[PDB]
Amino acid sequence: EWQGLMQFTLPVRLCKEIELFHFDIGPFENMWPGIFVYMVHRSCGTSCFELEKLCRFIMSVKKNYRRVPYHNWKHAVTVAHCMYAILQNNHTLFTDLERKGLLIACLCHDLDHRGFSNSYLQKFDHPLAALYSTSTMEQHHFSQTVSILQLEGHNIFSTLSSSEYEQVLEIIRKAIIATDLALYFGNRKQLEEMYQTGSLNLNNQSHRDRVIGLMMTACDLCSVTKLWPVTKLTANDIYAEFWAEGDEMKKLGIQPIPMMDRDKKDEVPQGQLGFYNAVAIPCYTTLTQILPPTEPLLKACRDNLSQWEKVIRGE
Amino acid sequence: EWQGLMQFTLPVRLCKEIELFHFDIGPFENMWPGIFVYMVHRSCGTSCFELEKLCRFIMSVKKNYRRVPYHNWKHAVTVAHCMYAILQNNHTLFTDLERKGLLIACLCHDLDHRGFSNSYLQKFDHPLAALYSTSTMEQHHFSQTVSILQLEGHNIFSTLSSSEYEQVLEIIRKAIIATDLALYFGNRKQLEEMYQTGSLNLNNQSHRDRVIGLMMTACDLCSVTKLWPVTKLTANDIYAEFWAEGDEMKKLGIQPIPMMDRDKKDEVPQGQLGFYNAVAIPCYTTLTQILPPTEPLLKACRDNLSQWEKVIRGE
Ligand SMILES: COc1cn(-c2ccc(-n3cccn3)cc2F)nc(-c2ccnn2-c2ccccc2)c1=O
Ligand SMILES: COc1cn(-c2ccc(-n3cccn3)cc2F)nc(-c2ccnn2-c2ccccc2)c1=O
Ligand SMILES: [Mg+2]
Ligand SMILES: [Mg+2]
Ligand SMILES: [Zn+2]
Ligand SMILES: [Zn+2]
Repeated sequence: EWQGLMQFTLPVRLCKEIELFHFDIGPFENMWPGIFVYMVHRSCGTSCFELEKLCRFIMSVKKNYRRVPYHNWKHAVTVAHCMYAILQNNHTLFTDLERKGLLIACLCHDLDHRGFSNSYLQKFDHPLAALYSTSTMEQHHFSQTVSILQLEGHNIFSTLSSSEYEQVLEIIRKAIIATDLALYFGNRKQLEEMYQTGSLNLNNQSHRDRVIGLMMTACDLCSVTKLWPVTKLTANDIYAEFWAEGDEMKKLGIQPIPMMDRDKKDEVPQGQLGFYNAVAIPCYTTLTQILPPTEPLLKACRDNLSQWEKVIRGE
Repeated sequence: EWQGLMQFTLPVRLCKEIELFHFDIGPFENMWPGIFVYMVHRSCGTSCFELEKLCRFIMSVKKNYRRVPYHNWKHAVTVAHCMYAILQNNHTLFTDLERKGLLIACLCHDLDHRGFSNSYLQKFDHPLAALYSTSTMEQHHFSQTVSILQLEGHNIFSTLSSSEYEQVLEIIRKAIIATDLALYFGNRKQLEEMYQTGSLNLNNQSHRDRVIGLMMTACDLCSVTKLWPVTKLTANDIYAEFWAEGDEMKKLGIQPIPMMDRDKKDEVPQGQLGFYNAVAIPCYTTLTQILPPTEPLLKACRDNLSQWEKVIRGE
């Protein structure tokens, strides 16, 4: 398969549309691997990786996403595309290494997800929770990334100096860890403070790591920034996973939280309203303040919030 | 009328156009019966049906389509033409009996449609729903097909062996039942799994039946695969039917669903995008995987999807 990927060319119509935040990859499944190649080439340059290695890496990444309702290969590519659009719109704020690192980190950020939350694994003493006591799945996702990199002919970072190889793995590690939404709340609070006091400094590495973290959250959640019908269908996939986790809990005699309880579908519109107000809107608001060209993400999120409000009022 | 049909010759300027998936029969109403004869002849051969019986059959089928906005004679011929194009592009795969059966099934697949959904007939205890509890209209369509065959001078299959006759009727029965969209979702999910696990085997009659079922769906929905002006205009006919059904419900003091509600007219473009993502795209995607020459249908579906997005966005 990776050999066919090498001759792929993005159709011209898509070349225009792919640059836009609202682009939905959904209708183009056969093209997703080629879309990632395209994005890496446009953002990082056509000789950034050896094509054969990049194509082998991409195909192995795809193979290592499971056929679960939401945390699947489609999700990986959707998140990578949102990152592409953020980077393209803020290109010179980030180094070559950061752009490479972040695109790869986005593609890999949910590798081998089994459709269960960190809370579930920790509460029910899964072996991954023994290995990774905090940010359990996210450490596993980074573990999986390194594991794929070290496969025969898969090492896309082979030409880097050791120093730069270390830097990029560290960029990738931090970015993947930051997708643990438990970490987002504190991150966003610190950044909002820094922005209000006028103290945010991108040349300050700790400030920089925080901005990158927020970008990762923004990308991870971007299904809430698509057109309404797309956002609604994605919500169905997200809840399919939540409910399947809740069902496992009920078998072990434990009441799930409302969002994981399929007997509480009525509260979904209000659940979505609550998530947009407490998580999504704040995320894209802070992002827009730090990186103004990302405003369309906030606008789109606001549009979908409005749609959920309509659902609540009776439509 | 059936006599004048026997003399019909398709205009040469249409001999290449008619082979294209995106061919629109729209401008050629007086030719529709002759177009069906032409397609039968090229696909099944001028030998397989006695011309007079075929011509009488076609004319009785036409008269048994009602004057409804969408499920009318034009839709019958449109669906038959898409099947013709699938069969012509995959000519090794299907037996003589299958090609015969499938063209006939498509022409007859909505016979005597009244413009009401199965859900409606079942909800309001229509006699047809008392008779056929599931796939209500589709069982009716098949029954109408058998009734027409059993008219004097109408049995186009009279020269088949007793065995061939019951086989072809079963092919038609299964093909018409498959056009109940309620059944498509499970059919396509099964096929996707079979393809993905490499267990799909066209020696297996149950597998053949599933593939034929998907082809039927693909042809039934093929208005979403025409050039944009044709697709857009057909969408009006479809909603005219949905809305008349919703209106019939209001008259009875009963609240129709969003799709049936003419007060949700402004939401049509969003509803189309939803339908394309949830139904049409997966349909033509799976079909293209199983039957690569059907690829132009998926390509045309994607093009119309982007047109609906542009409508939503106000482009
Ligand atoms: C109530 O509705 C929702 C709830 N959560 C949600 C998810 C996770 C956590 N969590 C707490 C601690 C760690 N993780 C909390 C949450 F609230 N996420 C989404 C959502 C919208 C788009 N991606 N995304 C998503 C993000 C991650 C996983 C699944 C879905 C959502 O729509
Ligand atoms: C919202 O837009 C649409 C919705 N449906 C639609 C239709 C049916 C069902 N159903 C019946 C039973 C279970 N489910 C669900 C549906 F969603 N069909 C079309 C469509 C596009 C092209 N043919 N075709 C069509 C197909 C069949 C009937 C009418 C129209 C459409 O455009
Ligand atoms: Mg994750
Ligand atoms: Mg029908
Ligand atoms: Zn994710
Ligand atoms: Zn039909």
